[PDB]
Amino acid sequence: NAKQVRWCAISDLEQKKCNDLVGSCNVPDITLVCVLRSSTEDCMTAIKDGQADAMFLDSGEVYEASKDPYNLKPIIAEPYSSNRDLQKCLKERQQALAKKMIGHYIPQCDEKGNYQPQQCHGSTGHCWCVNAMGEKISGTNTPPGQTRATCERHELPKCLKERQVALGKVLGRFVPQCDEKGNYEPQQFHGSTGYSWCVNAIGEEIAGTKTPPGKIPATCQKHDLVTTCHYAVAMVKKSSAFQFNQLKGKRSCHSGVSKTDGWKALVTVLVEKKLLSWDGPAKESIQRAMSKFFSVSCIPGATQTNLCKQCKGEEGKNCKNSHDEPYYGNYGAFRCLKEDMGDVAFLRSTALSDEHSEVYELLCPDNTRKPLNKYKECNLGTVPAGTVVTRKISDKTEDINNFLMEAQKRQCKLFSSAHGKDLMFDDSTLQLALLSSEVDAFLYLGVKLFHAMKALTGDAHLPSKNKVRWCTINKLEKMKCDDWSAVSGGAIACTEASCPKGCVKQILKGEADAVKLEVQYMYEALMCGLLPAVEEYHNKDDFGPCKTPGSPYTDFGTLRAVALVKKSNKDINWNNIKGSCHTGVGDIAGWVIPVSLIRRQNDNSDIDSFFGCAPGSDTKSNLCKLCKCSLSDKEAYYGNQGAFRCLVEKGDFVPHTVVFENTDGKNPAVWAKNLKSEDFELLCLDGSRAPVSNYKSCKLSGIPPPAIVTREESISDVVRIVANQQSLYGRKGFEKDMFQLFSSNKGNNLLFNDNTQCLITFDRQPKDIMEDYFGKPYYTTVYGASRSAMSSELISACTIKHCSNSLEVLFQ
Ligand SMILES: NC(=O)OC[C@@H]1N=C(N)N2CCC(O)(O)[C@@]23N=C(N)N[C@@H]13
Repeated sequence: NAKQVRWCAISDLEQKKCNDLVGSCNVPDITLVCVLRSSTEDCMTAIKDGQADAMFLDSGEVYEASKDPYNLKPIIAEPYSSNRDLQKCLKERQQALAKKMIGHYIPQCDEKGNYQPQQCHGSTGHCWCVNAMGEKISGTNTPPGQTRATCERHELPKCLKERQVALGKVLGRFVPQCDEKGNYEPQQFHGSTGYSWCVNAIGEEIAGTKTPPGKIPATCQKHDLVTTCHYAVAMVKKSSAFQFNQLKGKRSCHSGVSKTDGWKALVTVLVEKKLLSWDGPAKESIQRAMSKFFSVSCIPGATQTNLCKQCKGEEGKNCKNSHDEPYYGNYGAFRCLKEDMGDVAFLRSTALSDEHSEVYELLCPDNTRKPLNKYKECNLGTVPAGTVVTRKISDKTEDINNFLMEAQKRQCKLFSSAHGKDLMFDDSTLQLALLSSEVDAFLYLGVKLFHAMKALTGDAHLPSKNKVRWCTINKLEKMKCDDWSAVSGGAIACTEASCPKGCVKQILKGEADAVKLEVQYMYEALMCGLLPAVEEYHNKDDFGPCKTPGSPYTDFGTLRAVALVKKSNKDINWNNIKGSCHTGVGDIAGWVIPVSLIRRQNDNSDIDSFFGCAPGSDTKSNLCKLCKCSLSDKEAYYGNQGAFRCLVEKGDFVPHTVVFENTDGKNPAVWAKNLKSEDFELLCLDGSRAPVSNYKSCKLSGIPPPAIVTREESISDVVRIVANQQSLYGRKGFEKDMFQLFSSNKGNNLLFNDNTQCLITFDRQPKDIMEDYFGKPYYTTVYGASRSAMSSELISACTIKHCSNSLEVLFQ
């Protein structure tokens, strides 16, 4: 029935606005309640205690909020416009139609879902022109009763036109590789010359990343072009004459001690410019070093008296993280500078307006001054948007989201008030969208910014070059790793995660050093800059590579994905497979490799309508009938052998080893006992029906081996410690009676697969690391040889956001 959402207010003005929303905003079955506290930190505590449910935090406060004594988590935030947004016109049309208002602009889309080149605001009669991303072409807005601008289609991305400008007069210049939708691949390979280099979002080469053919190519990050960026700036009056390197001793006003635009961006610049004498957060609090840097200041929330001297709040509210302090916030910091209580104001660029351009200007970190409109060139760094937070337990996230989504639909005045600016939310907020429940402080801030916040609060870990922290995914692995650590002589330590993805995050966060990953997780890990140090070797026939490291191997023990049929017992070939059964929807050989080939050779729909048992593929489906159909042992057609039972029972895609298993009498069953290796064989493309013994040639694809990944700067140490530990323990080790790497009484396949022969150091080749790990057939088949084949919250956190006024640049 009726639920309630308790919003926390840090000030009297915020409670006045919040109570206005309680009266004027009617959301059915949700009741808004306003809880009052005296500061930002007291509101975070109230949410932690269950006294309130939601509040809005600056991005600079997200990291500290995620820890004791707050333990808060971002749930709702304003989305930015990226150059990777799909079906944007359709989504934007739905949102506008969802608004409970009449006469608002509703974007117009064609049949394909693209923007119509001309967009009109029906209620006002104004029309304008737009590119493929919906951005208004400058100057094309016309009122009713006036000749309209004629609108061209701007649908050709920047790269795709460069392909056919270089494809041309039989020249020899280079052609770029770009993923679908025309975006530049971050890694570029020159066809004529073995050179490799890397580009940003708009395809221009970054810098020192070009490499000759014989050398290892650079490790290069995915870039995204994002619009509307806000910046941290230092604002000063034109009357003053000092520059940035003369800030010491001056009077300053800051939006807040915990805010990026008021403190954290400034401290980063002061340290990099060597203007701030600071030993470090372990030796000295950053506030103490800053207290000696400035003479007197107003920095709301500060615990040094001189940093609170210039504040204007009445006693009990002076220097508080609250609008009760008149100088709090971006506009509060501007007010102090206006009233000559400080010589410089540190605030967000959103508080800049052309009205201030007469008296005010910007203080640039290169010791120059520039006008306000040059803030994109005169700033202390980008500031990501704030976010709504709640408890990590996330008990009331659903109720909080339903309220804000409904309040936005009903045009409630969330982002403005007569009482003041930036109350409850940033006034610049256009909309708030729900975040994935996977998102936390690390994923929201991103890998680079997270470490900057971690280092700034003195939680930065420095890994020991002589110890490897190994991440586990369950209690049994933790027990075996503890057994390993106790016999490692300080070389091995153990961390705990719930899944391999969590282990990858811990390595990126600096909380762990190494983990073994199956093939499914390698795409994200390699995308985030991790690298394989050692890999599981499974060739039980050859021991040369294990006994002596560096000696070559003939077969790494890889599985090969193949399609097994009987020899003309059935007359099937690859080209008439329409009208087979698979191990499982998630398995690589059973599903990933075949389905990737199918969709690649004729762009269509595999989900159904291509075949005439594939567990985990819904029910009442084309294949789920042949099996019920659960991705579980309880289905008798699940797994490697389960897919073998399907080939014999109404047979029409498995690893190569499965046929040799059960055959020749190996599996005691009523069905698969009296069949032999001459009865079955495999489908190759265009070749077909090799005697199942010609795999490695009659294969759909090879499957790369499991890899142990780590950071690039930890590669040499991890392999060194693993190699030393492998000589002691594991198969044929000096102290193998003390402990075993590839077997355990705690369980099976802990940390590594128990059938692993040994770990072999990864031989890196002068090739793309995605190709270098996966191999060209697997990389091309499964992921299209592209860095954009899959997207996720983890990959987004590992993606560099590159600011641009508009996406327009990608179209001309
Ligand atoms: N075939 C094979 O099994 O490869 C063994 C080992 N492991 C890989 N995942 N690779 C990726 C591709 C590759 O070149 O085959 C190899 N690449 C390097 N640096 N060592 C090889």
